[PDB]
Amino acid sequence: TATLRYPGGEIDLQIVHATEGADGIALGPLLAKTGHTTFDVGFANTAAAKSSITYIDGDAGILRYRGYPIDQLAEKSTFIEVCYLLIYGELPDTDQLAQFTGRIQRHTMLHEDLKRFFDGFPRNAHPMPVLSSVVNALSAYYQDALDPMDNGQVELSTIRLLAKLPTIAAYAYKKSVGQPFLYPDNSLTLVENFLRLTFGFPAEPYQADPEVVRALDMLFILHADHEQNCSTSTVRLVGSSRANLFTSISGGINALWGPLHGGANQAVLEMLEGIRDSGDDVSENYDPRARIVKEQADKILGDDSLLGIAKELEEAVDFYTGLIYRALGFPTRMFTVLFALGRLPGWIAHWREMHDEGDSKIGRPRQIYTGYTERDYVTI
Amino acid sequence: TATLRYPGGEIDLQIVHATEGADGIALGPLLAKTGHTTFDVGFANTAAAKSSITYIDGDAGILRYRGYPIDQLAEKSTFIEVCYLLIYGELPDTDQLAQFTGRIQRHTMLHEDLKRFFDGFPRNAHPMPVLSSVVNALSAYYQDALDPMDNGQVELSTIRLLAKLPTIAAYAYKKSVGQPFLYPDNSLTLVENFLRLTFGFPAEPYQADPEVVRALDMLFILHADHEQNCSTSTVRLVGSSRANLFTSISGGINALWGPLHGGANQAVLEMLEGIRDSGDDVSENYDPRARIVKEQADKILGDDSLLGIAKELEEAVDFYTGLIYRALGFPTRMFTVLFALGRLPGWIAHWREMHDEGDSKIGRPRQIYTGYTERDYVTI
Ligand SMILES: O=C([O-])CC(=O)C(=O)O
Ligand SMILES: O=C([O-])CC(=O)C(=O)O
Repeated sequence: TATLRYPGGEIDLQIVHATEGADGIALGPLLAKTGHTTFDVGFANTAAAKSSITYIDGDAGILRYRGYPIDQLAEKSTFIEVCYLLIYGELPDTDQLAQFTGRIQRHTMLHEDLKRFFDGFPRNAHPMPVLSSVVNALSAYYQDALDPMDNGQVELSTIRLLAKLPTIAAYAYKKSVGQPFLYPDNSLTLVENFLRLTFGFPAEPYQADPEVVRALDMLFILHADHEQNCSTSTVRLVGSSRANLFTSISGGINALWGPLHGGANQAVLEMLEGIRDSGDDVSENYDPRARIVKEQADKILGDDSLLGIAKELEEAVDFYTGLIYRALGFPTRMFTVLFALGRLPGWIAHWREMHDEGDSKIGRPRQIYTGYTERDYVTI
Repeated sequence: TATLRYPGGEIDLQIVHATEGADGIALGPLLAKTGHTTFDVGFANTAAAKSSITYIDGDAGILRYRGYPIDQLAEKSTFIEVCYLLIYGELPDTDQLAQFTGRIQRHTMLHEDLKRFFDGFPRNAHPMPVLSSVVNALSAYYQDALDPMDNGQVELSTIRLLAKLPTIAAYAYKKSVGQPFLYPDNSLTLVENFLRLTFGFPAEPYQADPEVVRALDMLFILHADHEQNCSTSTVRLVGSSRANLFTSISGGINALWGPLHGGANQAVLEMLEGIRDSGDDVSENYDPRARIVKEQADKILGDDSLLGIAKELEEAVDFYTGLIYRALGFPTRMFTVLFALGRLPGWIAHWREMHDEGDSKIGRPRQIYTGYTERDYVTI
């Protein structure tokens, strides 16, 4: 129990216990019973959900998916195994992984019309716009299984999203440059096949560099879930209205499209580019991922920053992931798209969770009204 | 002041005062200082923003835009005057309205390529999908003024949205049926011109019914803002990341696409349709808008429900708006689109507000972790 005393006064609140981390003080019917609200910029101290998907403690600093630490999955799992784990909450036995992997492998081709629909975008349009556009359009082609309540339908569009979203991001890249779209090769991994779709020409056969593959696969594990989140709390809110799966991911994708969140990688490069386009090099808590990322960065290795890094190791992140992506040949305007591809499983897991609850109710936040109280006067 | 006492105990919280309605108890750095969070399903009792845009008291029951009651604007204003008011926070003098009205009237045509892009959707696709798809695509054609920080750019895409979104919704309708798209007539009102775009053929000239016009214009005033909201808190969250204006509206549009929120009108008709497709008529707080809406409904007047209405006036809303829209010839799958057209000014006003603040910070909600704590075992 807690007790709260407000000018009207005064109230007792249940405490809800967390299997790890901070516990919650359950607001009741806070107004009334009390005619008062909490005010909390950013929702930074408010929790509206229970989930058992990702635990983090930065101070500690821990990141686990379903209890498993990130260093272990990064080093020992795969992006697909991680998709499975996050979504259904356990690691898969050999049959379960293969059948899940099989199910995704057979849904990677888009409807030819949805392929053609890329034709309407302008001559070399930025991929981030194209991808949000195309994801909303999915409901136009896969009307088939859109019922948020029916599962099996959720299952089929969970599959469709995990399979088709890399295909879409690879096509948006091809569109952003002049290049033909390729098709899925059944003989590749999803991640390896994603890399062909992105980088393959019809002028030659494509061989994925294995070091490249493992680097990308790992990096999607590192970015698979991180919640709660701007992006995912957005998937949660839209789903709140019982929006369908696609429409909720799209909202996650739109939230992701902003520099503070999804394009932080892109901001860093932008920092870098300027310098190379101006006179140079002058003056005026550890993440478990960060450390794994520096490691894979130092191997694979930007033209150039490294000075920057060395330079202020002397005198006084998202930074490393940017360099890597660029190192693998990804142009800066694919970074946020790469982010969504990796986060997709988390977006999905949270939405599914949200659905499986005792019953969710729609999101209805408050405000502190700070305006007027007046009468209409005719326009003269 | 308030004081909160928790098992660790115990803390004092500032109170932030509202010019009307409930006041807030400002969470501080709630964890730590305390290692605890609030838990509040739906955010129902939590406020993360101050705004002075819409005040409501349902119990009372009041709805005002910028201090002005809804009955007065509905009966005496226009949808455009209401757009202006909400966004810039005051009613406009004769020059300001005309110049604002002029500015919108000259931006209603889409880029011909963005027009053509409707060609890629399937043969008679539902409008709601098409509209989310096309709104995300705006950033592809109006790269021109996308800087969330630069105003004047915000101004130009505020205009572009208010002008072009009815055009887009009218085209999505035309697409949903077989029909040619028409173009804007400079000699019409936005709302009247919207109705031509929706219902006009090239086989005859279009005359808008004035009773029809006034009915639609009023109805967008009734739906112009209502916040805070699922839909608008979603626009607020996306904007939180500094997403651009279009990407934030798109998120509002996706949140709107769900039965609890934007498609409540559509749910009612769906209730109605079933009956007409099964054996019939059997058994097992006042909104200020509601009342205005019944009034305009009874004049303009569904095949049929009215029995339903009479029938349980005997024995024991969003309902009335559905009948009207259908009465004006709108098919059920335009209802949520009609909803967005009306809400657009509110979406925009809140986003702009959010921007003009001392400085917003990104949305970072919490959770109550309720999961595991385990170690990777190889897949056998
Ligand atoms: O994963 C990242 O790069 C950061 C992130 O999503 C978050 O704070 O949610
Ligand atoms: O306006 C409506 O029809 C209901 C609504 O948006 C809300 O509760 O925010």
